[PDB]
Amino acid sequence: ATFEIVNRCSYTVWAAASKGDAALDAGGRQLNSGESWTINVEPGTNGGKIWARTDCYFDDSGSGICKTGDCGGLLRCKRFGRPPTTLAEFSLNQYGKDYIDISNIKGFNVPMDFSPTTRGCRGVRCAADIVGQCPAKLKAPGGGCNDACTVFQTSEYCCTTGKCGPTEYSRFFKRLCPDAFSYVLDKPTTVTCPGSSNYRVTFCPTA
Repeated sequence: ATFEIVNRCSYTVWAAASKGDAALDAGGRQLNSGESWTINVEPGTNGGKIWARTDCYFDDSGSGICKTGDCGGLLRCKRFGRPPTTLAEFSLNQYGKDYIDISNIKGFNVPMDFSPTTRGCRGVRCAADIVGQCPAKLKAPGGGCNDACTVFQTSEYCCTTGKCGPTEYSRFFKRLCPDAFSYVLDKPTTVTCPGSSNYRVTFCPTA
């Protein structure tokens, strides 16, 4: 499958793509404002994620640090990033279908649109000003708006037992972005696409 990752933000982002235990394609790249990066993701990929990292510094060897979404200090991510990170999530060719969603379960850093570039399904978007409106207790100093599980580490926010409900914090993310997961047991906003669809992830879709 092809994914085109486009940075429409006015600031540089460092895109990342991983399936948790391995990089997807190169795993990461710098995207200046307006740049597009096309990656190939193997069919059958389950649990892939794409996210943006902000305020990164990397040396010539690809080692450094980002203020949001850092994946163990590497430019080329092999593992998932440190919250807060708005997430584009996907599982491809699962019994003839692709499944995509946007999630705020690990917080929010950059607005995003995740849409197919082929026929058969709709896209999803979370482009509200979540960082600007972020509740005081969830604001991350490095930037972004953390989820409540990352901040408080309780069974209720993290849904550790598998029986949690919505919270004042999850309702904040849900009110601003109804089409993104706001907590682990949220009513699914997953979109089913034909198997082998192609996609575009756009950061800052409303410019």
